[PDB]
Amino acid sequence: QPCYLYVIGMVLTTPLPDELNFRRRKLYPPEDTTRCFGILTAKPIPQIPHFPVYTRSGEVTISIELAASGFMLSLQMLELITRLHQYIFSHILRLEKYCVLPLNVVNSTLDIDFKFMEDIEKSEARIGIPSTKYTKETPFVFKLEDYQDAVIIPRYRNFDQPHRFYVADVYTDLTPLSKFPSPEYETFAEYYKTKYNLDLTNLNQPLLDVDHTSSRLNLLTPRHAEKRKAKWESLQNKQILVPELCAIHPIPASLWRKAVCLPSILYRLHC
RNA sequence: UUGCGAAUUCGCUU
RNA sequence: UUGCGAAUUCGCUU
Repeated sequence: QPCYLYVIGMVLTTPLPDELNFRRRKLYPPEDTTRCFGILTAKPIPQIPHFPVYTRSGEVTISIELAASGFMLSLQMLELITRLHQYIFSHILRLEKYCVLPLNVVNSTLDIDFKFMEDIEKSEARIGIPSTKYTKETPFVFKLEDYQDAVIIPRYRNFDQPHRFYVADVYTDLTPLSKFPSPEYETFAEYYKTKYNLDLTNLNQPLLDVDHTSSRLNLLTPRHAEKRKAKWESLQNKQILVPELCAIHPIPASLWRKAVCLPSILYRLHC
């Protein structure tokens, strides 16, 4: 059966304006990273007009364009594409339900990203918290570049259902020896040692700012006892995390952002 | 424009 | 050997 390959093109046509940026976030135009999502089908998709999704960075125009058609794909790659499609909806978006898949340029030409897919399948941070053994002779090593476009997960808690945070900022002027925001602890180091019996091998690493990854499923409209949830969500966002204590997720942050738009788009397309 | 957990008071059936 | 709904007080993050 011949295939049709469609790109879910994405542009931030209207950036979030000041009076709407209450949380004072950075703006993230999806068109600043080449990797993105597309749709694979056994039957073509009728020409649908441009429609908006409303994101934290503002108004993103969605566009479904045909990449290729009438081609064949090996059963092997189809099994790969399908496994990925399932991965994004159950493990990445945590939902319950032809094929959605990542695309990326080859060197202007956009194509199915099989390498990136095999990477995800090979990651030991694809599903849960991985086991990493830092000692004095093999201390945690900080690579600033690995934290430029990342989603992270605390290795030390929430084993059942791990949290995922966007790295919002890297604070080069802080260390695990920096003063703790709460008085009962002098330092982050002491805090993680006192509370979680955690020891650090690297006392010179910058600390990380974080932003929660969760969002509502429907973004077709702008976001413009519940008090207890607001206080909690606020402290969640104000958390400062130690890089050594977190695992980096194989899905980069700029693609994680595009992925949370997907239910809004599939739902729109099929209605 | 996003949480689970524990108490407590109360509405809803014939 | 089986419920949903509304208030309220509180614990859990850094």
